[PDB]
Amino acid sequence: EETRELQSLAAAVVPSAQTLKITDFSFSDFELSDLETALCTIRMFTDLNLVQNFQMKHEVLCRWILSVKKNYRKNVAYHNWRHAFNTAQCMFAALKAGKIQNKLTDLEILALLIAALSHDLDHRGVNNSYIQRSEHPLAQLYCHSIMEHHHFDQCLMILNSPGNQILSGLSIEEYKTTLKIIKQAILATDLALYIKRRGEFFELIRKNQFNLEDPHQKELFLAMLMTACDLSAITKPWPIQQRIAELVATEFFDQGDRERKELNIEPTDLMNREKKNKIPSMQVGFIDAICLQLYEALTHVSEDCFPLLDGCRKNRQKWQALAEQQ
Ligand SMILES: COc1ccc(-c2oc3c(CCC(C)C)c(O)cc(O)c3c(=O)c2O[C@@H]2O[C@@H](C)[C@H](O)[C@@H](O)[C@H]2O)cc1
Ligand SMILES: [Mg+2]
Ligand SMILES: [Zn+2]
Repeated sequence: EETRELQSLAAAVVPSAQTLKITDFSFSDFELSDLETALCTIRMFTDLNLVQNFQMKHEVLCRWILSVKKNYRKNVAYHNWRHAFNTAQCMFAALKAGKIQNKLTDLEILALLIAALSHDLDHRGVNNSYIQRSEHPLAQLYCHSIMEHHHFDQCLMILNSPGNQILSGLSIEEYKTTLKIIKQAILATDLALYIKRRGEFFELIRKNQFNLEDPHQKELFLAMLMTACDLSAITKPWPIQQRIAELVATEFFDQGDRERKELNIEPTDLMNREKKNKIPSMQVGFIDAICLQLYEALTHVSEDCFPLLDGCRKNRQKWQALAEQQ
């Protein structure tokens, strides 16, 4: 049944953040049941003071979380509920352990958590923005569909569904503002927009010009933070990192098989199952081109986010070792 879920969740005792280990950057969701990931999510909203400050009724928050989880597809190897959940957990860790919570307003935090959980809702296993030839230093290409996505639209649909209105406690103006931030946060998770706007952020950081209170720069930082959390699987302790990387590869190969049948074209190497041997070199190219500079830059705003950079570095070394073939 579909309510046996709400029934169990609404009545369950929500363990502390410490007990749930959600404050750790090295957090793993693998050992948790779906119910436990929902409890972890309730704790995130609670410890960031969102339930209290925004007058969220318990049953409403529970129904919303379940609705979000239900709208992801378990048959998609990587971009599913566990990815969204991990993205939100990383956001929680960055806000708490990284001390980013005091740098932002409660409305921004509310928007970020909702965005983290909802950003990949319109994912059917079709990756429309990625890097081709990452293993080729001088020939890497960033590709993206000419058409756009409806991730925000799905997020809005759930937020406005009867019984799921976790934003009903906001004022008319607060509601409008918050929706704008959520939309921008979700759009920011598209690699295309990240690649497009990161230069400005890196330059500000390099020149010690980053100003939290400049609205334009605040927006830019929130977009960068979203990407940092979205890509955080790449920073986990090696064994966790590799398990997640296998999922990403599986999804990519499944896409290549599908586009082969639907478009009669051979997939780029990234989505070609027969090119598995090249994975380590591809992982290294991706980390160098997209991840390392972002995690380095984040440490300049939040020194305590160092674990993300540290993990990214360690994993690059291990992937590189494999590329050279141990
Ligand atoms: C385990 O943590 C990971 C995080 C991201 C990735 C990842 O790898 C990539 C690799 C490495 C080779 C592989 C066989 C994986 C490429 O060669 C080219 C890419 O564009 C990506 C990529 O976009 C990507 O990011 C993931 O997919 C992209 C599509 C998403 O936008 C992003 O959020 C994330 O989920 C892999 C592992
Ligand atoms: Mg995605
Ligand atoms: Zn994502």
